[PDB]
Amino acid sequence: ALWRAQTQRAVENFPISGRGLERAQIRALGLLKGACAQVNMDLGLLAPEKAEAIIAAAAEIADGQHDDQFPIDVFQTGSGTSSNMNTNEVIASIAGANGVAVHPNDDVNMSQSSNDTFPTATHIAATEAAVSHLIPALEILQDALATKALEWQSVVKSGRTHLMDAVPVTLGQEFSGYARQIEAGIERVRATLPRLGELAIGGTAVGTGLNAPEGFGVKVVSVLVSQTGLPQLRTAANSFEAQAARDGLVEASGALRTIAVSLTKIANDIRWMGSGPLTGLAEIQLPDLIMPGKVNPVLPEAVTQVAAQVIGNDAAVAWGGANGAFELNVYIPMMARNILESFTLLTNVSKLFAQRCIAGLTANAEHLRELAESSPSIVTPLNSAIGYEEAAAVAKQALKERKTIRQTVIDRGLIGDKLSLEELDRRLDVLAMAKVE
Amino acid sequence: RVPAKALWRAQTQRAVENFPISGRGLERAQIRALGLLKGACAQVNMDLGLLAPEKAEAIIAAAAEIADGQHDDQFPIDVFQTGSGTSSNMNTNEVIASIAGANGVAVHPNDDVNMSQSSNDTFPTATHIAATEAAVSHLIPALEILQDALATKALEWQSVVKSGRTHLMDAVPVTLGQEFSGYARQIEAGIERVRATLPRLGELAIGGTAVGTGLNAPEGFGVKVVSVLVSQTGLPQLRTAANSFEAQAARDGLVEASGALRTIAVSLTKIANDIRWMGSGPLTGLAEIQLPDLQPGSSIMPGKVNPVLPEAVTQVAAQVIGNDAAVAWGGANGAFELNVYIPMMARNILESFTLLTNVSKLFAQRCIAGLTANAEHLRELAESSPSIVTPLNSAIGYEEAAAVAKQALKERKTIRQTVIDRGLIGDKLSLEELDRRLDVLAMAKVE
Amino acid sequence: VPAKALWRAQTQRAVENFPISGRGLERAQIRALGLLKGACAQVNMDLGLLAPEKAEAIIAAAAEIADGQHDDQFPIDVFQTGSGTSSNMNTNEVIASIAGANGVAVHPNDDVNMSQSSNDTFPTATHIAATEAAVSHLIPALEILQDALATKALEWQSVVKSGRTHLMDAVPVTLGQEFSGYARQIEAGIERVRATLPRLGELAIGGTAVGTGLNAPEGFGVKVVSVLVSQTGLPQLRTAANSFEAQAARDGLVEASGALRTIAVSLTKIANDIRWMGSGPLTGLAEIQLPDLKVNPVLPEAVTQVAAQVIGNDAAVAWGGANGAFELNVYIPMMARNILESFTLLTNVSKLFAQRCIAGLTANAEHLRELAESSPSIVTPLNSAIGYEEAAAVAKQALKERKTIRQTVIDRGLIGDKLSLEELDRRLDVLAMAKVE
Amino acid sequence: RVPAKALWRAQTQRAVENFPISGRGLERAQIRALGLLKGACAQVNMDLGLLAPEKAEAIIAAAAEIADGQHDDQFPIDVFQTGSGTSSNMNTNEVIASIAGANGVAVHPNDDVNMSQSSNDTFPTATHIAATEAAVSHLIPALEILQDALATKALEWQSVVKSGRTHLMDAVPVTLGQEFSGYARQIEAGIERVRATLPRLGELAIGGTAVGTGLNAPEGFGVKVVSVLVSQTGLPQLRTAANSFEAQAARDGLVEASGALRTIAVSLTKIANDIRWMGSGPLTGLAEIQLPDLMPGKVNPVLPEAVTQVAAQVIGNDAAVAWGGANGAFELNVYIPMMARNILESFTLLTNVSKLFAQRCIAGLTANAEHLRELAESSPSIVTPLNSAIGYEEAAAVAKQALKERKTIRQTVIDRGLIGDKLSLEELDRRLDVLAMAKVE
Repeated sequence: ALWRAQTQRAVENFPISGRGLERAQIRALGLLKGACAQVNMDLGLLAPEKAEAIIAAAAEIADGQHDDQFPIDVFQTGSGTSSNMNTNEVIASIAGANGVAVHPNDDVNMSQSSNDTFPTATHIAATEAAVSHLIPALEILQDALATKALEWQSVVKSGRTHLMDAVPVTLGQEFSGYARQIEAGIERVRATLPRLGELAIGGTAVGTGLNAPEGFGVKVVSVLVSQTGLPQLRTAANSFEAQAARDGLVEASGALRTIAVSLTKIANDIRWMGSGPLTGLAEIQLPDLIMPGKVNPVLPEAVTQVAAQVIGNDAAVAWGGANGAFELNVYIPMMARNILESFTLLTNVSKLFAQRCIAGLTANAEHLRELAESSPSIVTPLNSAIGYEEAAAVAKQALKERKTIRQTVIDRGLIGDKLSLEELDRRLDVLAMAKVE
Repeated sequence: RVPAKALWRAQTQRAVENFPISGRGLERAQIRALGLLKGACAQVNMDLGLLAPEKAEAIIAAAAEIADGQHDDQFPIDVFQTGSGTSSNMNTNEVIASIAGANGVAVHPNDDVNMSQSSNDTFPTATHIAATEAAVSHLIPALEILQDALATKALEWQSVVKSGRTHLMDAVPVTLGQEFSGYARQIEAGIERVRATLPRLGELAIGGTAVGTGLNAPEGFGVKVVSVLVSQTGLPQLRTAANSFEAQAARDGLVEASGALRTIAVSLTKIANDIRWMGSGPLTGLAEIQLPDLQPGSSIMPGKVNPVLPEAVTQVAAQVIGNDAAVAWGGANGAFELNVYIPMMARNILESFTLLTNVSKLFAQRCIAGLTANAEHLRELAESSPSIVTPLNSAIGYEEAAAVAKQALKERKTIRQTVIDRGLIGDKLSLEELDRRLDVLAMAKVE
Repeated sequence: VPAKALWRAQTQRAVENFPISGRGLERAQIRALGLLKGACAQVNMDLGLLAPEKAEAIIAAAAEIADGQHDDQFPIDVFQTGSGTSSNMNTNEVIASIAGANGVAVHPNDDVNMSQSSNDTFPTATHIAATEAAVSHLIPALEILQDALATKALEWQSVVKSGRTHLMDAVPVTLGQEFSGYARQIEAGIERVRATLPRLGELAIGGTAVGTGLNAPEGFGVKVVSVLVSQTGLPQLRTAANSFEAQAARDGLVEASGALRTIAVSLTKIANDIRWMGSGPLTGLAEIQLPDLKVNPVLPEAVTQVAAQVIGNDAAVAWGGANGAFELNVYIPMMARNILESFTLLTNVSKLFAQRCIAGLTANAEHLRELAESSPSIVTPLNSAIGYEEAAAVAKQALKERKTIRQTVIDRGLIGDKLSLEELDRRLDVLAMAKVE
Repeated sequence: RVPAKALWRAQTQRAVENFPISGRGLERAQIRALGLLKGACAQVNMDLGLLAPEKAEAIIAAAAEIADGQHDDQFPIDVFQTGSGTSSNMNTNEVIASIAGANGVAVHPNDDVNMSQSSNDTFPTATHIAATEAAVSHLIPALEILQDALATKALEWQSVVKSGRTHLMDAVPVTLGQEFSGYARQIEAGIERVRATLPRLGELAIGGTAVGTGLNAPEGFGVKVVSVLVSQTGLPQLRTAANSFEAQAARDGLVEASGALRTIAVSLTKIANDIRWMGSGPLTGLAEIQLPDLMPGKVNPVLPEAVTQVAAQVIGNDAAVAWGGANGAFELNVYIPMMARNILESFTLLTNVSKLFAQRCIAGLTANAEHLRELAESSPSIVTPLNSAIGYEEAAAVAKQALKERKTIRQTVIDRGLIGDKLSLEELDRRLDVLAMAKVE
């Protein structure tokens, strides 16, 4: 039981959601307090006994030893002051228990304000989320899809446009498109990093840096980069923008929202291809997670639900981001919750979708080819041999009798001087029609 | 392999391994609703001679423990699970079977605990029970607390005249009471909006079984179960669905109810924003009212209170708006006989109910109730506005009235003092007539 | 100022100040402004505040506007001052010009705007227009759609097919049952719109600048509303419950937009099912045929795109709604644009969808029944005669040979002492399994 | 039955009758992109020897009239049409065929004007052309104008000290210049955000034909058409798609670009809200700055209201784009006309309002500098540097007395008799130097 009077009052003030800061947020706050103590010691402003104790307490917090010591609601003062002081109070208690007296404000918060610390910890968490969690999970997903694209490179089937019969494509081509959407997702997350990684630390109460030592922010960021291995962390381009607004969070959520849109398409196609068997498309078999197989598309359902959550969370992030006033945007804890949750859900579901659905998909190449070979969409190359009228009669009879176009052309007595069997086979070569590269 | 204290079994444990996505499971209220439903189903199956009394009574007793919140640690499955909520349905069946078994009665999770049921009709039923209970027993009473606090303050401030603001610019007089009666109306209308959703929010799918047809459930199963649920919850809002296909193919009642919560979020944002603006400064702001200090510390400095409750309220509203977008997205995307976005939709709507309930009460009791106004002063300020010179026109002419306005601003004085200063009291008008014409409380036209 | 222009100086300035979208008010918004100005002139006359000669010229000019004779006289951008003052003045100026050309001098502010402020006039016209749109346009179009769906539900009451849950094969239903579900969604949409009318019909008129009624006669609003009800035949129009709430907020528009948003969600499901039912034919479900306008499902596409627009419009309305300050919400023209567009799009596409898609659908009943009679989903009723192990084997062989369950039971030599042909047909009666009520 | 002056034909008239939904057709920029595309296709088909030069040149000339805005009245089909935009594609082919015929050359709308193209790779190409042009040639230049206006104020007001505000409550000093530098950065970052979407916004589907495979287009048709488009538009951002299937099965590039516009809306909401608050009152508000005007003065903040309403529209439009984007199926996303409407409108609104806001509001702002500095010098926030001279007790007593009497800290220190051997006037003025507290870099 390590927090003190201030945190206790915040517990009483905000019984709203019953949920507090997440592991990554507590980690970031610990990392930040350690870096600030280090710099304050480097500069000779904080006595080494005090600093080394703070640095040790902060390392415990960062390592996840005191997650039970952060009871404050997400829905707290919009600067995150409550959680800032929560971290200061906890560090002080730990230091004192190791027989070193430090003041939560004067020592643990030395050279800092809430207004620059809580957004810094938020951006450390979000940058770490993008770089060390989500991008690698997206690469796992891109690789699974790309591997399918290769495996199925020659697996010809019918295209569908407007949900209607269309000319041939391969499953490999379609899956290459999904792989590109996830590759583009990775490009989209990376494109946000130059601004997501900007940190407010050193701007103090209003962005001017008053009561912080010269270059405090530069030095803290330097320590943070070396401790996290994230070179994307950087001092803000403009100290006022970095505290008056959280636009980088709005930007990064936009990339996550685009990824949610891509995943909705990929997952929807996958459950449709797996549908039926009798009542559906029965094109592929999904891994099952006395009687015939009927696998529910549970992972596609989890993906599409996660995407809806990201859409909603993204709307909440933008709403908070728009509503800053003057020197401070006071929607930080709510914005932090939503973007970090979006990173988490997308990271975790992308890996599961790749590994326990995509990877083990199967298809019947022989059957899918025989079906593409049955489509009215492929009769066009016959027009110059048999005329538009016979071609339409062929298409009708093929559908009615449930035969291939080839077989119907044979059945209707069209093989002869104007159309040989080998010419028929050439003009109706559905794999060639897919134009595989 | 299952933990030793665990009352769940193999199907639940598989779902734990399949969906490690958010790390969050069903809320207390959803678990309670699953318990209530399973008890009521066992009661009806027993009533109808379909389930032997020894089995049914053990299931009913076990389901009551769940409903009473004794087993909230027995529901480990992620929110982001199969979209019908089958995993959570099975979780409930397994936990009930374990409880029954530990009491010496063997029951089958599917054949007995799920008798006459599907997951497709059970999970959306439990969802609508929880949402209806949230609206009726939690949110409406919290909104009533907030409405009453706003209305009490409006009466207290009935004669506290100040300048209106339109476009953020100086306007004619209003009272703080009048503005607060407007806030109270927004909350009163919020309650009306939630009540208007109840006829459809309260519809339950139970009895529709796998596809809405009621196949493999006894005739009138749904009607009988709903009757038991109404008796046990005291919620007469719970009813059988008007159409059994609509009630499974869609979750449109959740979308509708979320829309009401979204409107309330919009109202709360306006109310909270005004109150923190009125509290702003003191020196750089409007300094119209003082908010209760929720963070006092030892100090010999002038007071400066942060508007932490309006910040909590406005952040809650943002969350409700996001949650509402999430609900609508899941709601649109059903296919054929089943909408498979249920656990995600349930999570978002029930959270919006919880956040609004909790923050409305806090806002009412720890912010609204103790607001104070700077009143003799708000009045001096309204008495200084160029907005109030119009009623002088018919005594002194609009050109002199305009000069009065300009001089008042320049010398930072009341309109009244400026009229006196310019020597107009005499033949043009008496002091009593001036005071009648410039009575700013009267200009507010309090009803 | 253009020669044929009936607007004057203030309007031409607004034209120059807001070249933003290049779109002005819609016909319905212009009409409502005309109705309002007519009603105000009538009341001011009744009260002896406005000379009859002036009032009658204003009344006649306002009626021309209400009748759509001057839809070209309102050039101001939607994106104008957020009270809609510019459009208010635009109306006053146009009326003055019409009166003038009929030989009667009236002052746009002192006469046409007598007893009024822009702050109570523009939202009043907005709510008149939205109430009119709901009652006289949308609900009648939804009724046409509900009737078309219900008609199909009846026509197809015995058209048995397999259900689909998770997109996977399920026990029998009828096309008629599914359409009854669609009809209920639309019936419920009508209830939803009706439920918003008590607050959508609330009008701010009489509240003047800040909601107090300063500079309007006692009971001005009630008297104006009385005239409006009498002219429009809309009993839903009413004075606001609270005059401050009615000007400080536009919550009734947020509420009404929420009902439109729910209808958009319902229409998305209905249109999606219909285009899937009509898909293929070869590569899809081939359940029904859509009227031609292999037909692409162009009306389901128009419906789903309209619903997307309504979702977006609704987000804009809520954003405006939350952001009022003190005595006035200044997002009215934008909010009005979006809600009124959503009414119009839903009205027009609902009628088209009903009359040019739903009404002419045809069902492929034999293909539907054949599939249902071939489903492993229907073997359960055989258990009590042949055992679940044999029932499983029937299901497997039926799938392998593409035969009905019935024929498979015969083919496996099960008819005789185990069960008779009559008993087999009773147990496998798929229409009976749908349990039509 | 078709109107007399109409250059469209039967397929377009059927579309007019089929989709009477919104009553609104394509915008000028969309019609222009369709003409540009058709001209480029005819050029390439002629280059490849597939289209006779007389036909191709007639098509090229017609398409140029369309690209030049000469026939924006010939496109009557509703936005809410078939979701591939096939109807508008056919509308373009028919209008071109009519123009060619009026100029004495017979061409077939399908066989000639649509040669090598399909009903599914044309409309998304024209959409991405229009969106790329809008981003590069219209929006970014307008944001640069706004950035410059804000940056100019940041410099002009670099010494205009005032009190900071956090949580809406009094805070330590800043300058108006510093606050405006924050706004300028938001707009500069908004330009960075738009630029960041260009590698994917500029990808074009042309050449993929019906399903993305390029069936029935000549080898390299896409590459060749893109080269002509680049030369004609001067937009090197136009490029062939990385993956031809992704470019038709999805419109993810539009969702991405809409996200950047949404962020700009979020930034503009903050800047406009601050500006109208600064201009508020005069008596009831903050009265920090005076806005240009578009009895005593009381200017309504009309441009901040226009900006915040535009921002709301962009937010709604952005939701519509994402909803359409998510809902493709298999080889084609069929929400193209609706997505195009919304993203292109968001570009147009932000372009026009940004320029107006910059030139007709920001440029002419004036600051109440005396009142601002005097207020900063009156703040309890600035007494901390007195602690070491007069002690905590008197520093606090000074803050209280200053507020009560509506005086500066400086005058209150004098009034309390605190000037002596522990504190000179020169030292008092150093310690209470509010501009120095703003630490202007």
